Amino acid sequence: PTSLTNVTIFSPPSDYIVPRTLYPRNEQLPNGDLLATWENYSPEPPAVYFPIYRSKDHGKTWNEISRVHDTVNGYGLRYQPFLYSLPERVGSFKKGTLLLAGSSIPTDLSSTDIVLYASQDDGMTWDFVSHIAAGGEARPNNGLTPVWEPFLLANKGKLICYYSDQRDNATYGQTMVHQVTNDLKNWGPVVEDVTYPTYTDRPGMPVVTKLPNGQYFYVYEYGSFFGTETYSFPLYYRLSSDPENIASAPGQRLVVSSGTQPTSSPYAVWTPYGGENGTIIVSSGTQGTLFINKALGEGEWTEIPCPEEHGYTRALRVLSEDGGRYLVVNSAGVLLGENNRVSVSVMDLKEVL
Ligand SMILES: OC[C@@H]1O[C@@H](OC[C@@H]2O[C@@H](O)[C@H](O)[C@H]2O)[C@H](O)[C@H]1O
Repeated sequence: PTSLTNVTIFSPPSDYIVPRTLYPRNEQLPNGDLLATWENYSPEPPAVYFPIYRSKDHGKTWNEISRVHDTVNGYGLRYQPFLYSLPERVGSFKKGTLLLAGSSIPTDLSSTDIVLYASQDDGMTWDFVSHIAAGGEARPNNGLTPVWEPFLLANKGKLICYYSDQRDNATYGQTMVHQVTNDLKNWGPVVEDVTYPTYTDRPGMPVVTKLPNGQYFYVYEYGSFFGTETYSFPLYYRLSSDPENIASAPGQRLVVSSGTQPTSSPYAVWTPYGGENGTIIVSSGTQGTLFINKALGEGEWTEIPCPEEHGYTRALRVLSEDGGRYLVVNSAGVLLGENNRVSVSVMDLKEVL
């Protein structure tokens, strides 16, 4: 791999509906290949789908290889995809099964349904596996009951899906929860992970990375007034050595040594590079810079430059090559953006950390 800046993965046609693209996610397969997807706002009919683009040259070039269509509901695979190569067998699904979770939503935004698709051929073909969780109207307004934003993580022969939940609307504006499965087909009950006692609080957008000492770093945006007249979405994290037990961990506000106060739509990864504990690397949806921590989340975070533009839920990935040396930074644009595109940069962590 090499450093790359602002490589275009996909530039949408003008006749796509603003924002055209949004919500980048990616995966690196064990052979090193990179896959990228996003919310793809094509005119309907036919129903929207999640495109799957591949790079076999470490991000220099990209080609579409498949599309994940809404074969289960016919509504459209519309919001909040997530790619995940199983690192171990789960039930009848071998290590290396490639999963996509994402939300099936009709054009009228009347419902949400986080569904799970699987590919056994590295993303060439897909089959529906199960519904994870379904809810109400796909708008982020209090009183509504949607589900949103799946994040997948396997541990001990199980798959965990973390997501944002508005269904407990009598008590919370939004929470974050998870469900667990040992077979990809049958899901256990909803477990509340992050709840707050002020109704107008809206924690959201969970992303997890495992640290080398066995702790899990669970990052989220914490929407709140914090007792003022102004709402904000500062980044918070929780630390737990049990990835199914988040509720018992107190939230910790991410503090940056420069004074930047990062907000919205976090992403977190970990590399062995940078020191004896490696480095946690965090993005927000508002800042173009990155935030790093060489002490497992202790102390304050260091803001560093980044050549990739800022974007909503900008996605990070530490590539495996050279023991975690290169970082993918992948944007699909901004909310309601008039000129969104899907792009990627690669940074050399040997130099930038
Ligand atoms: O991904 C498309 C995007 O989702 C909807 O917002 C959901 C909202 O986003 C986070 O801030 C919260 O966790 C969740 O409630 C938008 O309407 C749509 O553009």
